[PDB]
Amino acid sequence: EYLSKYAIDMTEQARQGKLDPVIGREEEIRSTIRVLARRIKSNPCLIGEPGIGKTAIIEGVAQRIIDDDVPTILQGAKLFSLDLAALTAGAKYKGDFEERFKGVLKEIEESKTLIVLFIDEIHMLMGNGKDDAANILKPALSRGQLKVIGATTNNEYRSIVEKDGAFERRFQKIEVAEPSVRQTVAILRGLQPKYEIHHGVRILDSALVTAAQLAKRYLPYRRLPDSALDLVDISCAGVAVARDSKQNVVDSDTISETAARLTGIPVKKLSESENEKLIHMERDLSSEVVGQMDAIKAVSNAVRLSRSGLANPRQPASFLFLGLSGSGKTELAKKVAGFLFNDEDMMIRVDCSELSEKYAVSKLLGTTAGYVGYDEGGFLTNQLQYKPYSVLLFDEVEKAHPDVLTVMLQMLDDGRITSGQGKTIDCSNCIVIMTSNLGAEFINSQQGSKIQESTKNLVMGAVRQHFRPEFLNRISSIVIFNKLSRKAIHKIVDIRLKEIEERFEQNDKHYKLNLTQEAKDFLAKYGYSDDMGARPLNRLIQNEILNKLALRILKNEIKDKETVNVVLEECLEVLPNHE
Amino acid sequence: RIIDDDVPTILQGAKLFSLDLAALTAGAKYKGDFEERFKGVLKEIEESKTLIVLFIDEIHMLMGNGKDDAANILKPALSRGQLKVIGATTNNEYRSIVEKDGAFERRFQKIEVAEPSVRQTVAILRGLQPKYEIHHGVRILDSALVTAAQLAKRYLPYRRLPDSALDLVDISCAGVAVARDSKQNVVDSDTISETAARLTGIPVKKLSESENEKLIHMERDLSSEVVGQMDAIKAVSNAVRLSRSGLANPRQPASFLFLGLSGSGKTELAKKVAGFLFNDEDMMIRVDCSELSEKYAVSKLLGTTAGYVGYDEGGFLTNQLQYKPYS
Ligand SMILES: Nc1ncnc2c1ncn2[C@@H]1O[C@H](COP(=O)(O)OP(=O)(O)OP(O)(O)=S)[C@@H](O)[C@H]1O
Ligand SMILES: Nc1ncnc2c1ncn2[C@@H]1O[C@H](COP(=O)(O)OP(=O)(O)OP(O)(O)=S)[C@@H](O)[C@H]1O
Ligand SMILES: Nc1ncnc2c1ncn2[C@@H]1O[C@H](COP(=O)(O)OP(=O)(O)OP(O)(O)=S)[C@@H](O)[C@H]1O
Repeated sequence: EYLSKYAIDMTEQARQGKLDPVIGREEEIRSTIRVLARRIKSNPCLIGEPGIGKTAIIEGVAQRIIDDDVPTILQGAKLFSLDLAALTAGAKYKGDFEERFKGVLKEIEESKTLIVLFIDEIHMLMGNGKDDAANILKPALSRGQLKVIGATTNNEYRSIVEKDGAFERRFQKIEVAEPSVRQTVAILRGLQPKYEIHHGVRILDSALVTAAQLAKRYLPYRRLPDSALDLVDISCAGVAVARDSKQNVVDSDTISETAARLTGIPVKKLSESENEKLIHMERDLSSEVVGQMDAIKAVSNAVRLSRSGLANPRQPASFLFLGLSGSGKTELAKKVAGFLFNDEDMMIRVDCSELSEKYAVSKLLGTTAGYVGYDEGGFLTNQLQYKPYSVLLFDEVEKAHPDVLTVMLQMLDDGRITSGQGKTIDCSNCIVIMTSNLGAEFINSQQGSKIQESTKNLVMGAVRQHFRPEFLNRISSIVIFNKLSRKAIHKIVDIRLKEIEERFEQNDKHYKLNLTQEAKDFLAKYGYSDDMGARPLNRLIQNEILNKLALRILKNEIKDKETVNVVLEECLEVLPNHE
Repeated sequence: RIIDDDVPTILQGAKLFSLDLAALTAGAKYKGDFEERFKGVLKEIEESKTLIVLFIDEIHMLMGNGKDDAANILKPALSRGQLKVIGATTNNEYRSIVEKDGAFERRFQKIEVAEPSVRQTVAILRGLQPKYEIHHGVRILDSALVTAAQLAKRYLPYRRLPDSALDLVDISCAGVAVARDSKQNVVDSDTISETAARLTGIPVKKLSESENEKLIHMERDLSSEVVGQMDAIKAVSNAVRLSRSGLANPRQPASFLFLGLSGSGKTELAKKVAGFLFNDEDMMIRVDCSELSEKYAVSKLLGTTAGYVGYDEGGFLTNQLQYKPYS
């Protein structure tokens, strides 16, 4: 009985129970059975992607077999899971494993009721150059009963039959696929007592639902049975630790924290501190963003939609930041990331001046099949696979070549971002920002520092001249970055010096910062041009103030309360010591 | 446990015998003598004088070399009559037993036997401590036993603890007696740490008397020959310094990546390091990374599995590291 030395008697296990319940797979089972009930080519296959119930089906049919819920032909049949050592026990001496394979088929073929094999991984037999290379040992007898149910993913399947050509003329593919979200829940429910027993915890029914929905909207690279079950099992393990520490899987908190840990995506965590969350961010940003509350609100609005689920699952929120050059809109994208992730450097960004029709799409998403370089994902999906929710930033997107600009439509809506190798990324809870200086021409009208009605349409005009309407009409919001003028820049300067103090290495020296009109004007006069915007306010602060005082610090001429003043372009700040 | 009566009386009344080998090889000429040799054993085993349990320490040496009905058939054939047999086999051998016979899997109860932890190992060593002290006429420090088990776990990965720890104890005890009785006790450090190093290599466990003539001179001499790159020399010397006494992480090789202008000594330093470490530059294991393809790149270093043209695995790494632990 060679079979008993290599295979697992699934029937015996089923006879003894020790199997999971099988949920919703009745039709895959019916099809499997129907093929097995055939006169000749009774060789069905369970085919799809990993983690979709392919072996569940077998436990299922094993149970149907035990209970005679099968056709006459199968009523008394038995089933064995083989593979494994059948191909490797014969580690030495030519023809040894071949003899086993044959002996097994002989054992199966003769007399002993109807025996059905289950091949878990038919691709492992493959037919490695045929010429007696394992899989090739079968075909001679595929008509001679020796019924067998196979299993393989579509990639594996396609590889086998393309290279072989006979198996696809001998076997009956049965599509096996992930369940709907509700069906997934039913599955999770069926396995619920298994996990509850092994971990000693309860699972809320709503946790099963959350895991099913979450998996569908969280893990694009894992099929629902495994994906949702892992969310359940991983969560159960976490709960078991809590149980042991001194419980159940909490739909909201166990699963959300587990998910937050596993991947991130702020939306899946959603903090309960509503009094401040999604409120305070505008104030935090206001300090960074002086005057331009309009941009803050535009962003904050999208952030608020993603939280609590108002945002559309397939529409990553996205903005186009138009405006006065030097407006500070890039830092805004980082400061938003600051709030969103408690990480200003979470983002992925692309320098769009590097883009050309000759290569840009591949620089962004990676090259395709047969071409040099497999840096799949290029600048972008290469990184999305690690941080699906990171903020995306397109520096000077206005300079991006129009073809790659068009590819970026995927970020804006119908979020099926793909990779050059024919793979799918899928973005949802991912805020995307693109930048342009087109609004500068209208902001520079100076008709109030705030861009006004009508003039903002002139901006849209400039935008239509550079961006296709196909892009523009799909942006969550197009935001215009206004003139800061003297009032904002006086505040920006006071603020920049403050914010620098807080981050100026250590608070050992401290500042007075009494700029007085002299230094406020220096920074606001020889700095903030409308076309340089705030860029020079920071540069003068660093080039003249932080630098000269730093040099005095290095000489140990400064001990306490540093001040700022000017010579009176010769002003150049030029600050005294503070020893 | 039987003579001490820690065994159910059902079994306690039994006698235990170590069999095989001569049991078969005593005969030769005369076909069937082999069966005649197993046959009266397999009768006397139950003939009034209690039940005798046979011990086949190496079950895997039964079954038959090409089967040949080499009296192995007597076992299954008679196995219904108790005739209890206890045996043993290596994990690897068990696989062979099962595949070769089948019936043995059905007749025997497989039992996994665990490797002890260092803590458990030391307890074992303590039990045997007096045997070695008596056998050699030397004493053993308790910390020495701890050291042997702990040290072995870290520096004898090819040998399981029940043996590795004892090898260090027995070898060390002999080292003490041997030196003594040439033309005392086993010291955790001065005897075992040093003994293991003499056996396995690992200079850091020699607990050398001088980090001047091992580290200091290293920086000087590497600097004497390699001019400039002082930064690198110190980086290596310091990384090496951390391995002293085993302070460095038990799972991480000293490791460097040398970047820089060609002609700056990126490999010359490495040779000089070997020049210091083994007192010989040629003891460095050069890995020809210049020739790599993902389809050969690993295999030439680590070799391949059975069934592939040529086994002689390990071209550059396995074949050297198995013999040179601190290369
Ligand atoms: N009704 C079910 N019965 C048993 N297992 C289930 C069931 N539903 C989901 N599963 C999970 O799926 C696993 C086995 O089912 P599959 O999705 O076929 O996994 P698989 O991909 O067949 O396994 P391989 O060997 O990688 S194909 C189990 O270990 C469970 O975690
Ligand atoms: N309205 C604003 N929004 C954001 N940051 C601002 C604003 N006004 C001033 N800043 C400050 O200006 C600096 C950020 O400037 P950057 O974003 O590098 O310049 P930029 O205008 O983004 O350059 P671009 O976007 O390529 S034209 C920070 O120090 C901000 O605190
Ligand atoms: N700092 C140095 N002091 C003394 N001799 C040196 C020094 N650097 C290099 N040399 C000599 O020049 C060669 C340096 O050899 P290598 O270290 O291989 O050069 P390299 O940079 O390794 O070459 P590659 O291609 O990067 S391996 C040796 O043959 C030494 O004789």
